[PDB]
Amino acid sequence: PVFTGEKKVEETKITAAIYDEKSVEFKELEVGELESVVRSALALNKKLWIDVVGVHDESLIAKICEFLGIHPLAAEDILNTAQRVKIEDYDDHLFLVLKILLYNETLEIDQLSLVLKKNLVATFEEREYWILDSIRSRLKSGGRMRKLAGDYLAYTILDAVVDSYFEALLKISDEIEVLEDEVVSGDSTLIGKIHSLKREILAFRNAVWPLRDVLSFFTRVEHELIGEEVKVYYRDVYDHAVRLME
Amino acid sequence: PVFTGEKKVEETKITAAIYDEKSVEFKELEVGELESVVRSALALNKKLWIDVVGVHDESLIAKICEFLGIHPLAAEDILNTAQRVKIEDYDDHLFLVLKILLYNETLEIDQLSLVLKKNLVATFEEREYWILDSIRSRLKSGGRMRKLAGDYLAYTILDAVVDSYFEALLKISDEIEVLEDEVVSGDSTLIGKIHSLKREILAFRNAVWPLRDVLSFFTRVEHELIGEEVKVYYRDVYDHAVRLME
Ligand SMILES: [Co+2]
Ligand SMILES: [Co+2]
Repeated sequence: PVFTGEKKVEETKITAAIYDEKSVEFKELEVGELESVVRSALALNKKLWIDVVGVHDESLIAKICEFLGIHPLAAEDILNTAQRVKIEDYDDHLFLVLKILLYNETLEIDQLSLVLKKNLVATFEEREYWILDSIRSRLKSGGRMRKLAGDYLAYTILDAVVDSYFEALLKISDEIEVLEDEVVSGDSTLIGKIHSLKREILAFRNAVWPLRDVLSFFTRVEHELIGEEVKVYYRDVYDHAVRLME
Repeated sequence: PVFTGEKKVEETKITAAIYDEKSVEFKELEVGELESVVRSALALNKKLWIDVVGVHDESLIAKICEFLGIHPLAAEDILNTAQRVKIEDYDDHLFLVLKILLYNETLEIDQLSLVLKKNLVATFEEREYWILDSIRSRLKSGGRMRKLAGDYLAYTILDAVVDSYFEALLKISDEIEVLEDEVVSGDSTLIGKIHSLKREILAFRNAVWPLRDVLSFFTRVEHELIGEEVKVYYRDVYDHAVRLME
């Protein structure tokens, strides 16, 4: 359990929410400590979102994983802030590593680990003041949030995260437009090579971007057309594809 | 059955190969016409690779699909050269649209449809002189090519295609390096904004690139953790993700 890449200037703060159907209840006691979660937090009759807001303490989380049944191999990845975006079947929990794009003057990239077990969602954040603000607010209102399992919650987070990527992409395009300009507008209009290249990159994107998605079908879909022997081979092209854009 | 985007300067030429285990046989009669395939080509005891090398004729292929049991919806996509890279379960055949990157002076993008049914591989190419050259050569040699089903063949093609993407990516990087230079070396070294941006784009790539892959797990993997009711929601983030880079 080793941690690299300091990014908080604060100490860890666990916080958990409990919701029981459309019923107006949303009990969210911040009093999780480590012992204040393994025992007192059980009650296998309620919906729980454990929310960890500090990942510097390699001791705390290593045990927090133990106390939630989060496989070791995931736990070290939760600590490696520079992990690739992935998903893993564990198989009593789904573990995924995401990335958050923070335009704090310079673009900053934070990590957001997410864990889903049977009626249990464990998120792991670098900082706070996130986009999870409304995920609290949606748990505040008597909606489809409370009525539905952890699976729906995990979804809502992914939906919030993915929304913010349209923000970044928008800002990034302005930047290109602004740089492309002062290059071209920079009297050196003898450069229509920018757009020859621009089309080469986007042609590559369209070619290779959906590709990892295509190859992973053979890798994790039961089908009478791919024999359980040729799976080896498919996983390998998939690997080659993964590395293309790494 | 409508076709757009002319790119051949030649007429359609069907060609089929037949291989029966490690046995030194590799019967590949070009005499497929349309009637010379529906009937004579049956023999449900052999391994068949139908190889179509022209996609301009919306009449020919529409019936070629019929004669291979290739769903209509796929067949129109086989004709739409400007389709996105995709895969579909049909479910007696897998249908995928790929893209081939051809550095013929200017980068050129061709389409390569692929269809896999039970012991049957149907490819659909824009031009010839492809990378399929060795796929013939591998069928020529008494290897694991012949011994194994269509699933393995479909794989070998994907492996050849994916290999060629490392070629493009290599050439594209030179182009960037060369343009980045004559921009910077273009006396306007007052531009370290290139690398501020370069890191913003690559940070986006690392964030969003593996993402479509991550979201598609929930979409097409049977799992006791995602209920068969919340699938709707997941498919939707997936859709949002698909559009990000489209
Ligand atoms: Co390999
Ligand atoms: Co939507």
